[PDB]
Amino acid sequence: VGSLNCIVAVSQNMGIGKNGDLPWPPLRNEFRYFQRMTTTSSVEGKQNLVIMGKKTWFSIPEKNRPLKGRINLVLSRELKEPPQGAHFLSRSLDDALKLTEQPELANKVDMVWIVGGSSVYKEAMNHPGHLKLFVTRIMQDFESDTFFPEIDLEKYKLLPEYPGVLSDVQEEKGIKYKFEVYEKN
Ligand SMILES: NC(=O)C1=CN([C@@H]2O[C@H](COP(=O)(O)OP(=O)(O)OC[C@H]3O[C@@H](n4cnc5c(N)ncnc54)[C@H](OP(=O)(O)O)[C@@H]3O)[C@@H](O)[C@H]2O)C=CC1
Ligand SMILES: COc1ccc(OC)c(/C=C\c2cnc3nc(N)nc(N)c3c2C)c1
Repeated sequence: VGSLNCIVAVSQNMGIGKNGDLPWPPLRNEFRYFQRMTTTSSVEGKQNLVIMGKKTWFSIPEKNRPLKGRINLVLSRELKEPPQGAHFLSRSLDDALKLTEQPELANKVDMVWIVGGSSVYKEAMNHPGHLKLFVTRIMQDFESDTFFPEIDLEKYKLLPEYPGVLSDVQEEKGIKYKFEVYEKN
């Protein structure tokens, strides 16, 4: 089982969600970046694991659930089985990571990707050790009701670039955005 990574898209005001949806209109090519990063493994035969909260699961269009080519794990303390289509359910990120170490998953999983929401990102950021944050900066303010936490730049470094990640500004539906990668160890 490989690395632990978070991936998020965030507005200028640090917003990630509004009323259980995205604060911005759908940006298809930003979704494509997410897809590529979370699905791609260098180890043949393995899949990456995506971990998400329950609201994030239901924010994904049903036609895209489960996220194809990835093992999908939902965090909930109220559900007693995974929501229809999901592969696994855990009560906490620590328990999800424990599960990754158990025989049913330990040989299947390569990378672990935390894909939201707020509370899951916060729990991941408390994990000691190596962590990367793949942050899409949506370069406008959007009304939001759920937010990404602050990135401590005494702990994390903004990488000048990262292999396979475009540096140039992107634009879709008149909204500019860019890809960043932060690393702590
Ligand atoms: N811009 C982006 O990159 C992203 C945006 N989104 C947007 O953000 C919003 C969804 O995010 P948010 O509202 O933060 O929700 P979450 O996806 O984190 O869902 C919250 C629910 O999942 C469970 N939960 C979440 N975190 C944990 C945890 N650490 N341990 C155990 N259970 C946990 C609980 O369910 P229960 O009550 O059952 O216990 C909790 O009520 C939507 O608006 C979505 O569209 C989501 C992902 C990334
Ligand atoms: C409505 O259409 C879609 C299509 C795909 C979706 O999830 C992939 C979603 C929901 C949330 C979402 C959107 N963008 C993201 N971008 C980055 N970078 N990181 C994330 N964690 C994202 C997540 C988890 C909604």
